[PDB]
Order: sequence, then structure tokens, then C-alpha cells
Amino acid sequence: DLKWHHHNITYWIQNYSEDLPRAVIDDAFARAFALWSAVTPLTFTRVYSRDADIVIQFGVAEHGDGYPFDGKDGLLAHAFPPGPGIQGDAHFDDDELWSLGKGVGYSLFLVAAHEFGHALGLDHSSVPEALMYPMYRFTEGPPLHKDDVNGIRHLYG
Ligand SMILES: CC(=O)N[C@@H]1[C@@H](OC(C)=O)[C@H](OC(C)=O)[C@@H](COC(C)=O)O[C@H]1NC(=S)N/C=C/N([C@@H](C(=O)O)C(C)C)S(=O)(=O)c1ccc(-c2ccccc2)cc1
Ligand SMILES: [Ca+2]
Ligand SMILES: [Ca+2]
Ligand SMILES: [Ca+2]
Ligand SMILES: [Zn+2]
Ligand SMILES: [Zn+2]
Repeated sequence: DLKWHHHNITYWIQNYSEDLPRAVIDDAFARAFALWSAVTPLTFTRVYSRDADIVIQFGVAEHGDGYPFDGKDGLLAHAFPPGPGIQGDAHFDDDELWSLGKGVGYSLFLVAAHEFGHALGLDHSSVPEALMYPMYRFTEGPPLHKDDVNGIRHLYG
């Protein structure tokens, strides 16, 4: 689908990378969802159920959906457009080193924020400073750009 047909979105962290403590991983995802909830009529509620709208997985190579990851670097993660089942789910390549991005590795917060963008129905931006730009660039500045917010309001008001 082009967008979620309900406003109360649920998510399930199905498994964890060992790269970061679980509480830090939980918080990275929470922060990434908080970014989008501030600018939408959507809420994001964590659940412990396979029935969740957005199922989150860490995996490597072929991990069960026919879109295999590729080892270190290259593809970092991917997420499916809104809908039932696999749709809306977000997967992270655990052959990457997940971090806070300041040091070595990729920021789990930034990559998750980007992927949740896709999971709400956004496509890519042509603005380098936008979160939904298709190349990863680590920044400590505010991730959202006018274009990101325009795109998400275009779908959700
Ligand atoms: C096709 C398309 O939509 N455009 C790009 C083109 O890249 C450009 C314009 O430079 C580029 O086209 C060219 C040649 O200029 C092309 C280059 O090829 C590769 C593989 O490097 O890449 C296209 N983009 C796609 S779709 N590539 C894959 C994407 N990733 C995923 C994603 O966008 O979520 C995707 C599988 C769903 S990614 O894993 O590589 C990725 C995952 C996450 C950030 C990310 C980003 C920001 C913040 C945090 C994170 C990035 C990238
Ligand atoms: Ca990879
Ligand atoms: Ca789903
Ligand atoms: Ca890893
Ligand atoms: Zn996948
Ligand atoms: Zn993307």
C-alpha cells in the first residue's frame, strides 16, 4: 500500500544484534520512531507479538524473504511498504557493525529512521541533507529535512 490505514502502529523487535546492548538497541529504535511520530498523526507502540505492523529483524545474507543482504557494507538494511504480513517490516544487515555512528560502524538510529521512513511509505529524496536520501552519511545534526516532512505530510497530513 501507499500508506498505513490505521494510525496506531505497532512494532516487534523479533531478534537482536550482539553489537550493542539490548537496552541501547531498544532505545535507538524508540528514538527513530519518535522522529516520525512528532511530525505525523501516527503513534508507535512496542509489542511482543508476531502480529505487529512493523516486524524488526537482524539477519545476514539470505534471511528468508528472497532479498538477500551482501556482507559488510553495500546494502545496510531494507524495509517493505505498508500493508499486511511482510509489508511494513524492517530488516538490518548484521554483517554491518551497528553503533552510535560516531565511531566505527553505522548509526543504528539513523539507519532505522531511514528504514522506518520506507515502512511508512516514503521513497527516496533528491536532497543530500534529507533523511530519505539514498546514501548513508553520518551526521550529528537534526536528521529531518523539509523534504522528509513534506513527503510524510503528503501521505498522512
Ligand atoms: C535507485 C535509487 O533509488 N537510487 C539510488 C542511487 O543512489 C544515489 C542517488 O546516490 C544509485 O543510483 C546511481 C547509480 O546513482 C544506486 C547506486 O547503487 C548502489 C547499490 O549503491 O542506488 C540506488 N538506491 C537503492 S534503492 N539502493 C539500495 C538502498 N538501500 C536500501 C534502502 O534504501 O533502504 C534498499 C535496499 C531498500 S541501502 O541499503 O543501500 C541503504 C540503506 C540506508 C541508507 C540510509 C540513508 C540515509 C540515512 C541512513 C541510511 C542508504 C542506503
Ligand atoms: Ca551489507
Ligand atoms: Ca508487517
Ligand atoms: Ca553486526
Ligand atoms: Zn529482509
Ligand atoms: Zn532507502
